[PDB]
Amino acid sequence: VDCSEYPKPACTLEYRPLCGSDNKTYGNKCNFCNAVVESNGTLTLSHFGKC
Ligand SMILES: [Cl-]
Repeated sequence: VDCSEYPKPACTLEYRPLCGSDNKTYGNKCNFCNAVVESNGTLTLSHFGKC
């Protein structure tokens, strides 16, 4: 997924789960993309929805 607009200093509370390649269910795209940046691009998206 496109994380170009990230990192962002805050994420909203909109709960739209997505499952990272680490088997964490991130709360929304903002939280996931911030983690992708934090990971130096090693985290990817497994699927939308809960792991
Ligand atoms: Cl459910």
